[PDB]
This record gives sequence, structure tokens and C-alpha cells, in this order.
Amino acid sequence: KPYYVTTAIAYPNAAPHVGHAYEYIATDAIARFKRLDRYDVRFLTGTDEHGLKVAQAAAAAGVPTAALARRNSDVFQRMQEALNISFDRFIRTTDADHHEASKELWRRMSAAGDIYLDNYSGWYSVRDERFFVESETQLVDGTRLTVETGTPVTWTEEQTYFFRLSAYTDKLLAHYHANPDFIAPETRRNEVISFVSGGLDDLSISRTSFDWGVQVPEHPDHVMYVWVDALTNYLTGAGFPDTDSELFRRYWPADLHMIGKDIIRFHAVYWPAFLMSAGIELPRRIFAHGFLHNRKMSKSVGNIVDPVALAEALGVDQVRYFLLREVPFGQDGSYSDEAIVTRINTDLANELGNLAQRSLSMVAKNLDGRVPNPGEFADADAALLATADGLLERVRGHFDAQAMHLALEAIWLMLGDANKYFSVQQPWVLRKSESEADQARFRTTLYVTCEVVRIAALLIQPVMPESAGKILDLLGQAPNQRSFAAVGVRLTPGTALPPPTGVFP
Ligand SMILES: CSCC[C@H](N)C(=O)OP(=O)(O)OC[C@H]1O[C@@H](n2cnc3c(N)ncnc32)[C@H](O)[C@@H]1O
Ligand SMILES: [Mg+2]
Ligand SMILES: [Mg+2]
Ligand SMILES: [Mg+2]
Ligand SMILES: [Mg+2]
Ligand SMILES: [Mg+2]
Repeated sequence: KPYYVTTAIAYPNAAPHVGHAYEYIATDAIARFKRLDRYDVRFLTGTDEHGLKVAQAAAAAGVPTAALARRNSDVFQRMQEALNISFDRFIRTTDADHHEASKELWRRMSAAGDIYLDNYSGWYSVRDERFFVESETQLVDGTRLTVETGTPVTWTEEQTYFFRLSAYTDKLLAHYHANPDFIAPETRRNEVISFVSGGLDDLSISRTSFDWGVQVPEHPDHVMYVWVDALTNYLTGAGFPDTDSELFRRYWPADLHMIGKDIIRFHAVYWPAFLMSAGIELPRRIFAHGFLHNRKMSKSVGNIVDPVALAEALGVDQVRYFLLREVPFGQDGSYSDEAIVTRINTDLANELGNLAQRSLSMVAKNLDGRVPNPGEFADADAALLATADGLLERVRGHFDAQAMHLALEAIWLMLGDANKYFSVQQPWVLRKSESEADQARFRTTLYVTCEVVRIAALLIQPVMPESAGKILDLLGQAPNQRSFAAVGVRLTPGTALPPPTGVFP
């Protein structure tokens, strides 16, 4: 019953873009899908408020860092609420309890003998917020940039605590091979295994040139590497260091870390090493998703897609749908103003909206707003119902692999079958007929159409909560008839349906 799922927590240095929304909406779907399938869900999201990337942004505006971090964190939380993210905690690394969780992890790591003091010299990217070797850098017209990210970098000489990541090279490979579903998609798993197979170096995990961060226990001259306290948020969200609490007993180890492909090393290499050191159970699964481009990365150079405005321009549930359908989850895809509209027009307004409005209006005008009593199901009726009866298990299967796009595609294939069934059955002809065989068929074909629309509506709840709820409202479904257990219970004939209205204006 317990299920603990998390998102990456965002740098509140600038405003959110669609990519941030992509990850919160995707993770929200999974969360809502589990709640509807009788799971006890915990859903963590939040912001990563420390580090030099955020401090140098507050210096680029005139405001203290804490204030920039607080204010821009509100903007991230306000954005998530606007997109209807059902998170159970919005964590912020400035929270006092997170300060204590981070300090305990350090203790257990130092007590295991995996932390040692030494001099560090190397090339640090503030944007990426990670260290680079001279080799993974290139000099371009007198500017020092990263070979992969092309990011600026600053030379740094400091005495810092290191982590014996070198001590965990082989345990990690062994864990990777005994836990095949630990990293997904498979392409990314192969990439982590290759990196670790080449050997790991020890990792600087503290800083002395600035104090914006969590205070290293018994060493105020140091603050933790921002990624060390950032990864800890997944423990903080479960009640650590109170490992005897109800929260930590049932929710840790986390079932699923949702992240983007650029931060996999921190989650699949560093994070499990830190937990083996501190004697803590590892997460069960990390799924790294792709990046959303615009026609072109999303650079503050003038190419940002604002998710709140995107939602105001087209609706919350329309954006959530397009993001989880347009892009095979796990691959890289791109946004375009034209692709979102055509997608919405063909998939929501027509393929699903018409089928629901056309069927719900015949019930209003010809059957006195009551679900009709169906007769015997012909071979066309039962085979359509069969398709819709077997969806829950196909869709569940897809959600378990993080393929929401294939879950949606499956729902729409049935809807296509439903429209094509609506056309071969021509129920608008039978309504007029005074014969009794035509009427019963009219009553039967209309029930079948409403019934499969009700199943779709239920299965759509995780992606389009509001619209699905609207459709179920128009189908006379009560508030306790909206779990996945209701999928297998047939629409009750004769229920009073309210007068139909547009779901996708
Ligand atoms: C303990 S976790 C700390 C994480 C760290 N604080 C951090 O990396 O912060 P972040 O704000 O820059 O990125 C936050 C998340 O959004 C993703 N992301 C970023 N741009 C994206 C895009 N264009 N498309 C899809 N996903 C994207 C990105 O891959 C990441 O998973
Ligand atoms: Mg963008
Ligand atoms: Mg397609
Ligand atoms: Mg997707
Ligand atoms: Mg299938
Ligand atoms: Mg009749």
C-alpha cells in the first residue's frame, strides 16, 4: 500500500519553464494513478535553495540570496498549485528539519570513515553546480568552457572535505546488476554503468569560500556541497532523522525518483554511495526523463515557455495532456505553438469531446436525461466493451514502466474504435424510428457509448483531473464512484444526468 515518489527540487534562481512543469505533471500523474489504485501515496516536490548558482543570481538583482530564494520558491510553488500538482510536501532546503537531516547524514558518513579533509583544485561550473577535470574542459578564444555543456567555469583552490566515492565503485556495479529496474530508461542505465565501470574518483563535498548552505557539523568553517544537502531532501520528506517515525517506517526507501537526464549521476552514482555509507536503504527506482525543446533549448536568451501562461492560454488539463502524450516519456521532444493546438483539436475537442457531447445530448433530449436500459449486446457492442474492460490493466502496466504516453495512446485507440462504432450504428437514425427493435438498439448503442466514455473518464483522471471529473459529473457518477474499482462497475441504467455542457471549450 505505501508508495513514496519524488521529483527533483528546482534551483529558484530564475522563473519556471515548461520543462519544470513537464516533470511535476508527469510525477503528479503517477501519484494520482496510485491513489486511485488503492495505494497510500506520498508525493514530494520542492526547491533547492542553496548553492552559488542561486547566490550569484540574487547578486544580479540587488537582493539578499535568502530573499531571492524565498520569493522565487513561492513562484515555483504557486506554479505547481496552478497546474494542480497534488504534492504532499513542498520541501525547501532552508527548512530547519532539512538542516538537521542533512547534518545527520554527514555524521553517519563521517562515522563510517568516508569523509576526510584535503586540498582541492579544479574547475567548477556554477550553472551545472558540479566539478570538472581539466580534461573535460576546452579553451575557446581565451574562454574556459565545459566540453559537454559549454558552460562558463571558475578556477577554485580550497581545502574541502571529500567523500570516498572511490570506495563504492564495485558495490555500485553490483547493485546495478542485481537491481535491473534501478535505472530507467534502459539507455540511461547503460550510461551509468559505463561511467562507473571506468573507475570513480573521490568527491569534494564541502566549501569554504562562501557560507550559503548547511553548516558542516563540528566544522562551521565549512558548508556542505549543495548537492549533498539537496539529495537529502528525499530523506527529509520521509521524516529522517526520526527513522522510528511512522513516516520513515512505511515510506522509505523511496519507490521512484523522477529527474531529468542531466542530473542522473547525482542520483544513480552519488546518492546510493552516500546511503550505503550512512547505512540507509537505497531507493528502488530512478527514472530520467528527456528535455523539452522549443522548435532549440530553453535559454533565457528569449525562448522560454512559461507554463502558467501556457495554461492560461489553453487550459490546465490541455497542457498536462499534450506534455504526457506528445513526447514518448524518457526521450527528448520539442514544444511548438502549432503542435499543442493541433494535438488539442484532434485528441480532446473532437475525438473525445464530440463523442461525449453527441452521446450525452441524445440522452438529454430523447431519453429525458436518464441513462437508457440496454438490451442484449450484439457482437459489435460486446467487442467494444471488451476493449474498454481490458484497458485498466494495460494502462496500469504502462504507468509502472513510466510510459504514460502509451497509456494515453491506448485510451485513444479505444475512443477511435468508439467513434467508428458510433458511425456504423447511426444512433441518430434509430432515435427517429417508431419500430421497437430500432428503439431498443438506439437505447443499447447509446448506453454502450456512455459506458466506454465513463471508463475513459476514470482512466483519464491522473492526467486531466478536472476534465475527467467534469465528464463523470455529466455521467451522473457520484463522488465515491470515481476510483479504479469503479471501472469494473457498469454505468447504472436510469441514473439522472445533468444537462450536458462543453468539457473542452
Ligand atoms: C535533489 S535534485 C536537485 C536538482 C538541481 N537543483 C537541479 O538540477 O535544478 P534545475 O532547476 O535546473 O532542474 C530541475 C529539474 O528540471 C529538469 N529540467 C531542466 N530543464 C528541463 C527541460 N528544458 N526539459 C525537461 N526537464 C528539464 C532537470 O533535469 C531537473 O531534473
Ligand atoms: Mg522551453
Ligand atoms: Mg504520434
Ligand atoms: Mg512525455
Ligand atoms: Mg498495449
Ligand atoms: Mg427508447
